[PDB]
Amino acid sequence: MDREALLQAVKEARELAKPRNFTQSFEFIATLKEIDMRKPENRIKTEVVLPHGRGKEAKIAVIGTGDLAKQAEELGLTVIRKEEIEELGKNKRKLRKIAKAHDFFIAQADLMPLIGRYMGVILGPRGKMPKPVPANANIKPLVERLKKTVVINTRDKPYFQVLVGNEKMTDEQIVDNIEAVLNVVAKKYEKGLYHIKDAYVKLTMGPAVKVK
Repeated sequence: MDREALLQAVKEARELAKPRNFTQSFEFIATLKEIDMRKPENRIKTEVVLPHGRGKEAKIAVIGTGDLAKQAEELGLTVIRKEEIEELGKNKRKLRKIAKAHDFFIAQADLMPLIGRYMGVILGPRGKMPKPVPANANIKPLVERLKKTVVINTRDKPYFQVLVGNEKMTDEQIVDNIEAVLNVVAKKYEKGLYHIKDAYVKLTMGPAVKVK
């Protein structure tokens, strides 16, 4: 909650985890108090751009045509073209694969009824419904932000768990990310961070370490 307190949790969390054979990731967990999650406005479902990214960048796919689809192959992104929509809504083994492999989907906005009608049944249950952008939009600002974005989602339990970096970034960086996440809570409720009951940090396979 104060920075050195979090530098300490981060520090300790790295210390307590047995090195396994892969780069673990850091999760931040917080439980809330005195907020009624039966009121739907009290729930959090927000996107945070983390100041230093996630560890490994979010894979983005672009559904569109024209220059939207040229800008997407110039930035190195998966392009699903207008002619493929129907072909993917009928081949659900493939579609399922594509939804597993990408974190975010951006789509030419006028194509959102087709997308909805053919891919919506797989993309919407997984929270992967595309973001619409005008057909003539500049997408590099958006692609830059989304490569560093995480979604905080409580649903109706009073707690959340977010990715904030990985074992290859510095403690200082993990705490700056964690602060970007605490700033969403600070602005959601009137009393702000008064509502954080307990905060924990933890590696992929490492025990949770309560902050303080």
